[PDB]
Amino acid sequence: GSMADTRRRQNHSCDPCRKGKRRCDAPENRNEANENGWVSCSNCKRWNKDCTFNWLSSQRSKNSS
DNA sequence: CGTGCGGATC
DNA sequence: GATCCGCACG
Ligand SMILES: [Zn+2]
Ligand SMILES: [Zn+2]
Repeated sequence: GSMADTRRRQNHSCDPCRKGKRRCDAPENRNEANENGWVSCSNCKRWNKDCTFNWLSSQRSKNSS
């Protein structure tokens, strides 16, 4: 496309991952993960951060554009 | 067992 | 703003 052949868009990372600059497991089903019992991707893990895709599911979902 | 950082390209 | 990616140390 344009920037899809270099990186990004593989599984969208956590809040702390975007700010820590790190890819991870917590995918588009991180929620369904908690459902099947998730915990914390490799990031939130090493830094006991906050594996979150919630504020996210409501952060990017809100507002227009 | 945590710790952070430069970049693709819009 | 977003996601991807590794790595070298104690
Ligand atoms: Zn993550
Ligand atoms: Zn996480």
